[PDB]
Amino acid sequence: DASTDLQNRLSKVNSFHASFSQAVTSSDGAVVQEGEGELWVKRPNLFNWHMTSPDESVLISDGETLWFYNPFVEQATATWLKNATGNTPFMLITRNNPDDWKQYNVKQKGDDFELTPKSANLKQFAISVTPSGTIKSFTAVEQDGQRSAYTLKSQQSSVVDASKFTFTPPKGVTLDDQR
Amino acid sequence: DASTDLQNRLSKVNSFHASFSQAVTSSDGAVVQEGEGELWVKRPNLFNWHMTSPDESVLISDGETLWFYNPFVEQATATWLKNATGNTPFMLITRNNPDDWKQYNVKQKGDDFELTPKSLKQFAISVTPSGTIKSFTAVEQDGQRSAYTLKASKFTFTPPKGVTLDDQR
Amino acid sequence: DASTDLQNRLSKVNSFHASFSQAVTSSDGAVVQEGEGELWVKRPNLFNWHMTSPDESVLISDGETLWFYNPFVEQATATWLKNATGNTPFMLITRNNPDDWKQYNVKQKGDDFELTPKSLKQFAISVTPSGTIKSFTAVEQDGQRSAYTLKSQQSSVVDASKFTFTPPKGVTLDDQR
Repeated sequence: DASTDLQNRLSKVNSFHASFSQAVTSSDGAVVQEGEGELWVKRPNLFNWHMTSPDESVLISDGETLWFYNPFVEQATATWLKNATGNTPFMLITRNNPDDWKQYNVKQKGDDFELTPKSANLKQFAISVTPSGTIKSFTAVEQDGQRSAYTLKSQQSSVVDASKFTFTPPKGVTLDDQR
Repeated sequence: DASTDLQNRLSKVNSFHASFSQAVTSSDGAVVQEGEGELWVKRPNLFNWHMTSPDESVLISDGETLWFYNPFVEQATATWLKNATGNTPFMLITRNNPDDWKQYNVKQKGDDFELTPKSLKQFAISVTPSGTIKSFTAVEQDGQRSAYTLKASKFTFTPPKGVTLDDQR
Repeated sequence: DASTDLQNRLSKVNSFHASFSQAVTSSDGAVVQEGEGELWVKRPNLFNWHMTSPDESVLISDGETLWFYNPFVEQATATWLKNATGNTPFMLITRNNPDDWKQYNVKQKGDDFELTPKSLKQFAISVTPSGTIKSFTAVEQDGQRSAYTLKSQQSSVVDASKFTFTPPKGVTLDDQR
């Protein structure tokens, strides 16, 4: 019931945009880092995730290649998307693949879902999503108790020009091409 | 006996306040973060731990409920204190529970105590003979180190409006 | 093959200095921290690693003792270097010890080497044929990545004073020696 319901809710909106706030907190309650950004998702296999502060970070899927880019160390990494897995709440959300969801035991409390893996450094993921499909927040907890929490705002369902899901490494950027 | 000595020292001061500095350093020596805050402890079961810089976070036990709060993402988590464990040096210190201490092999060097789990890598706590806590450190298996140095309505919490509470109770 | 080539390149420059930028990135692409500093190495067994931003941090080997120092919390830690291990890409580089390298399966693609432990997820090191180290990265099992990029590497021999450390006044020393 819980897993099927979560999947049904995520299936309702396949092209959306939203801003986010992030807080990484150790088990003792100390903040490791806080940041902000925005994200765009177009199922299937397309996304643009951009952390804008306090440091910039770029993660984009053009449908074939998954790109990671850090402007500060002037490095990018390229991999084939087909090799990627649902290893972060955001990746699970972009894929919404039944084969991924079956690897977790899912519990539901209203709009709040908790996912605990069936085998083994994660402890559990949490995703809050309304009945109509609005993603409100998501969290990843590690075995050491560290928590990575995201809250989403201004969530709008729209289809943006495909140009958002493309990336070419900027001039002067060293590409670690694992493809 | 090092465990007994540590417990004896901790049991000397059951109600206290201190300000703290914190530094989180990875095994390669890179600083992950540095911060400051203050804390109040009143055994049994009450505390207020507050990081004030550079990012605010609150951890409070009202004696029944353990609350975590992060104003930046406006989230709070409530759990029953009965279910908490001494999984951080601060928690071990607030509880000072023999049942927690017996889960560690404790070595002593003057005021410096090192604790290794029988079943993280290790915790360290420095406390004077009179029970003044000077510092405590937690080390993970990957070598990351979290080091702290130390220098009634307080034990209550009411989630502010617009805060989303994950009530695990 | 690859491990022998990596070692051969590292053996060409035993005394050098470099400036570095660092970026710690979680598996979701979120930057945990960014920083910069400089480092000096003189094999065997001597080094001075200094982070200037976001906050000061100092890691020095005077050839016998390994020192960690954080001025903000006013703490230092001393241990015997003989007990140190090649537990980070930086330490592996300072040691360039065949006995360390053997604990890893090494793959090569031009100047890019990738090391996977036989018994941490992976380490990666880039070094030119002439011995110029360009970058190194560590990846944990949780997918968090610590990436260092090296700039202005100079093969030089600085004064021996760079490889010494005395705890400043008022710093508490955790002497594990």
